[PDB]
Amino acid sequence: MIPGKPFDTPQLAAELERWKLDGRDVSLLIGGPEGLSPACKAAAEQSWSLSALTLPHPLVRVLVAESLYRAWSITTNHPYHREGSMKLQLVAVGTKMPDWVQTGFTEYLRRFPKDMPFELIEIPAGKRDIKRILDKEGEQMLAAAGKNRIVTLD
Amino acid sequence: MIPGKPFDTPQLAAELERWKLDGRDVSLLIGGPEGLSPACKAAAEQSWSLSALTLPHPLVRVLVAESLYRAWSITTNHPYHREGSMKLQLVAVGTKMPDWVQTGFTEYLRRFPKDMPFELIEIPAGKRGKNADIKRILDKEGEQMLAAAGKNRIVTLD
Repeated sequence: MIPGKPFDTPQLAAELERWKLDGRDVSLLIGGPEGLSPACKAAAEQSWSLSALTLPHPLVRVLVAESLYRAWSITTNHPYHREGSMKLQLVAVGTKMPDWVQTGFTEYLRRFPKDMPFELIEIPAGKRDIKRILDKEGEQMLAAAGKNRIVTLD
Repeated sequence: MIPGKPFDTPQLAAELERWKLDGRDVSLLIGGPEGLSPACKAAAEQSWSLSALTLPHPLVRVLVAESLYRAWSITTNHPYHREGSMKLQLVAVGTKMPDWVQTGFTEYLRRFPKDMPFELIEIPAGKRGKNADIKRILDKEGEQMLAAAGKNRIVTLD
């Protein structure tokens, strides 16, 4: 049971107004993956929680393209399968990505090995009729996938 | 119950290898925040879950810095409470940025307005290997964060 709710931007702004009114300098401390030392927690005037922070949805396709690149890059070829070689297609609604990643993602993709049979395809995101939006996004996703094996990530 | 476990990289590699041995092309579909159309779900051979993809730790300070910026921008236009103003420090263990986001986080920081009394202080992260007394690494990091904080009011986030 937590004595507080996740901050709004206006609620956070109101918290900042209280700090400005007070006027004393403020330090907000964030540790590594394992959190903070005892000494940090003991010295705090206020202990806040990052447990409601989530992955922004535009980064889902970024994390997934990285996962796929990392996994492909340790697969071993099959010098016995004259297959129609398998091609992998990431089809994602292209919700707008933060500034700090939007262009790094593009250069990150362009550094994928040429030998990697991967393409990323980004569907225009509908302008938010939720149901007709999803039908139209799905129409294009299915056009791209064609006769492929379809895996959804929901 | 979910009939699968979050992939790590060797497990996803084995999955990709199974697709290679099968040979048919594969499409992986990711909707927007509202998800996927019924036609898409009806057509899926498998339906996978993104519910375990978490915020990478290095982006925590990025999202906190962004929140503070967006919150600060809507505080009182510029009528400040005094000519001895509150300064805010974001003191954060600087774990290494993912490759796709690499430089970007520093240009975003540069684009902050000069009149926003916000400053990011990155504390060097301990080497987190197999050995690694994670208690010691935490004590040292914590020591450096406390030194940066000085006599400020200290707000922790964990």
